[PDB]
Amino acid sequence: LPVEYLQVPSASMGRDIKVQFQGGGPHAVYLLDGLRAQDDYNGWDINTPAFEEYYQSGLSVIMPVGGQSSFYTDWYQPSQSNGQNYTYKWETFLTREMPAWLQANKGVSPTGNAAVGLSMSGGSALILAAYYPQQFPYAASLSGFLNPSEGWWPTLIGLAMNDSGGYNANSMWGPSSDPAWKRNDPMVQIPRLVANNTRIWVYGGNGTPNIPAKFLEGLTLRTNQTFRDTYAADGGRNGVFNFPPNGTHSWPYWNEQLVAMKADIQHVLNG
Repeated sequence: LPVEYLQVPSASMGRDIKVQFQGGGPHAVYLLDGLRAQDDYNGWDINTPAFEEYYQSGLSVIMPVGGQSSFYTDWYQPSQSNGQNYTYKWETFLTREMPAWLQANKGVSPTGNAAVGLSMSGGSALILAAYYPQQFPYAASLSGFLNPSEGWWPTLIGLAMNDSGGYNANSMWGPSSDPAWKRNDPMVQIPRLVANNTRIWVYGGNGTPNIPAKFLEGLTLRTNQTFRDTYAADGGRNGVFNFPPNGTHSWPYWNEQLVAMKADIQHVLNG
């Protein structure tokens, strides 16, 4: 398999970002990582056969490497405690710096692509489509945080980020009253997704991959149901909602969904 590892300079983050890449078409699937993203390889390549599954699909595959607990967003400041000596600017990287580099050097189109995320980056994918519809007419969220600004979620996200590399949610989007929380909330941005006619693919699993597991499961179930209902209520007509009883929040089932959506992405992006 013709998989490459690239070093893509980020002016905004003052460092080179590693990117795993497989070509095969002008349009690409951006495969975003989970909460515990490592600096050597993207979680999709560590845990799944994603590259082989999309080989000769007519689509390129882009796996950015790094950004533990980053939510693939532009942060207010360096994270307080874990000694981060720069500010995460991953929205700037994914929407400006990386597509410019791939276009200039490889001919990958900056427009007409898919953003696919899981866990932490499920919401990221929807937000990227909400604000950059020309770049991402297609977005998939697999076990994402669909309402991060509401209820228990700012606290739970803060706890998760701290457990994953000691990152500080306050440095990212401020206190939960800060406008950045609603700005980056897929539920709140459903009207953008509808206006843009974004093709969205939303998966939620069940079960358990402190606070009792059943309580957390109840929160996840309710928020997922609210997102689906609100999308329909707001005029949404271009979504796929997959909530199978036996689905889990795990790489094997996230891969099952990535395979299931391949025909969907091919038809939407390549006709």
